[PDB]
Amino acid sequence: GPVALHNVAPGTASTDAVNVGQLGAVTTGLGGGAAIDPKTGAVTAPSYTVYNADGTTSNVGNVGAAIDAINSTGIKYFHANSTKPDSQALGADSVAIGPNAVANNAGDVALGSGAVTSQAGGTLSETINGVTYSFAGTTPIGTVSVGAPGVERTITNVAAGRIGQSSTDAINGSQLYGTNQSIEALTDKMNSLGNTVANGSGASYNPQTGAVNG
Amino acid sequence: GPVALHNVAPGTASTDAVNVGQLGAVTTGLGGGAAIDPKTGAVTAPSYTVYNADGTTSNVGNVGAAIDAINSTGIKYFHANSTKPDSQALGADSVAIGPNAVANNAGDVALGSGAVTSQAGGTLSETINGVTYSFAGTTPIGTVSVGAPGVERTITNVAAGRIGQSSTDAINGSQLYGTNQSIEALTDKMNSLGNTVANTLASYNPQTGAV
Amino acid sequence: PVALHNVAPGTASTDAVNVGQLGAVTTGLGGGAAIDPKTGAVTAPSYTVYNADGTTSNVGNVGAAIDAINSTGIKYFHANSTKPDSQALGADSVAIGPNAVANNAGDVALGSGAVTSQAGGTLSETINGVTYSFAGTTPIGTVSVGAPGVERTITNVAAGRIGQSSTDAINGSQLYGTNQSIEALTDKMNSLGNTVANSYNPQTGAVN
Ligand SMILES: [Mg+2]
Ligand SMILES: [Mg+2]
Ligand SMILES: [Mg+2]
Ligand SMILES: [Mg+2]
Ligand SMILES: [Mg+2]
Ligand SMILES: [Mg+2]
Ligand SMILES: [Mg+2]
Repeated sequence: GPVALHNVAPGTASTDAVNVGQLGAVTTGLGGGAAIDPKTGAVTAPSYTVYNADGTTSNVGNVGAAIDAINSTGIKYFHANSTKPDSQALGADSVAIGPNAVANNAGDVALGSGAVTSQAGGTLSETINGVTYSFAGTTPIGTVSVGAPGVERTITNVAAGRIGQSSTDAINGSQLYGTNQSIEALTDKMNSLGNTVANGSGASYNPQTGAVNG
Repeated sequence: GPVALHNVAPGTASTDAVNVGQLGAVTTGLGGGAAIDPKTGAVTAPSYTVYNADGTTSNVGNVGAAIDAINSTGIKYFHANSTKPDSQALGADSVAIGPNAVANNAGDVALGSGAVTSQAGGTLSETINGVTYSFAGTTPIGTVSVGAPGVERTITNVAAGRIGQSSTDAINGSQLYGTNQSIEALTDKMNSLGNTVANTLASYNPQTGAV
Repeated sequence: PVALHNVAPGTASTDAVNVGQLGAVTTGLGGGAAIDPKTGAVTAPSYTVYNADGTTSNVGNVGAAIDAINSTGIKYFHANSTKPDSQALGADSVAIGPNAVANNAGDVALGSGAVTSQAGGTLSETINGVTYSFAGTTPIGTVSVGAPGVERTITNVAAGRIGQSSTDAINGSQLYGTNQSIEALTDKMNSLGNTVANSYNPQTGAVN
């Protein structure tokens, strides 16, 4: 049967033999517990822990498998559950996250499956009853898209934002609701004004049009 | 004591000796500067650069350590600073980011520590003074959650969005502020109406609108 | 020039190594790394990494793969940049994209140059002397999508629930309907003013 060769110095020339001290240094480079057994000379495979998308982990026995898992199931704290095509971060300094996500322009962020960006443009103001109200944050560096036309996403668990001239905070539904209520509250007062003014001689007020008939 | 064995051809059978040439090719496979010293035979470890979450990097000397860093401190441009449990992307094609984040449904996104999604639902319109105003983006494919009930997040540094019937842009507080101002300005105008109307007749009540 | 046969696996550090032992190391590399059973030639590993432009590349060593991961990214998570790293400085914070900084516990910074500051709550608004209370008034952190002077729009946002307890984001079509309702009411008030005047000043509301 085969016999071990003893008393072999480290090889230097390319046609020199290699000893266990040399191979062991390379197995140490793999890490993950890879090692040479001192009794049998058997080589233990490395064991690398990778993180699945369902709250579990797996161990794999070679580097390629670990890289392939990183490029499919993700890394700890950053998971996409998909087999669909890769995201594309095409714009300079853009970020694209999730299957089929596409960040097209500089500084853009695409967040979510099938989220796609278009070039951001600023909105300076709104005009209501001929009065123009100016906005904060009117020269966007780019956009964060959370979807695409017909496949938009809601954004949920958003804390109420500041309301004021300089606010660049997002606004939630409880905030628009208060505003809506105030409009109807004002309307009730207007209908009062209309009716009390009507009171006369057959005179009337029509809330449908606001017109007093007298 | 030990002597080097020379003039060894590449091994082919499992019980053949290997030479330095063969070991060096495997060593090249590690990369990161791993090598065999052509004079002493000493093996240089690989050195891999990994990215911490604090603006610094570290170097590690084996592949396992690099994978563990990737799965703890993260990768360049994608960092979570945590030791709490992993995120979970449970929905098909979902994305979950940060400790304890959970994306529960198809196409959902969970963004942030403890961010949890619930199934998305559409909102078609609002009714004000008996008139119905229809919305854009009424059929959501999923939701982006940035928190959970009682542990919500503000969203900050949001540029003003388009305001129009087809707009699916988010709005910021300066935009709602303008609208709120228009309501009070309209109210000043109405108060003037009530008062000037009273004068032609008498008193006007701003509390109820009555003349 | 000549091969040594019938070598058993080495155990002590000064023992010779055989192909079976070296083969286990190539096997640990994966990616097709191998020793040719005919010639003894070593095949490099081949690892697929994912670029930021919808392409992939193959690299021939583990260092090159780690460097790709730390530059062009991983499948489904790409930043296209050569700028400095993001920094997640707060406990349990997340920072994504070049120069992004999450400064506080539980913060998220999302995008190139996105920076957070400590979140604060907003409780209510007061309109015509009436105070309206809000939902989600005690935030545990913020998601910043930019910084002062370099804000980001947020786009393709589905319409949010409108109601007292709603913590959904609102889109522009929703504020638009509300603005329309204001001008509709104003039309009615202008009719009120004109008909009562039968001058009516629509700019001030005054009837003379
Ligand atoms: Mg896990
Ligand atoms: Mg490196
Ligand atoms: Mg960092
Ligand atoms: Mg760094
Ligand atoms: Mg907010
Ligand atoms: Mg659009
Ligand atoms: Mg990759």
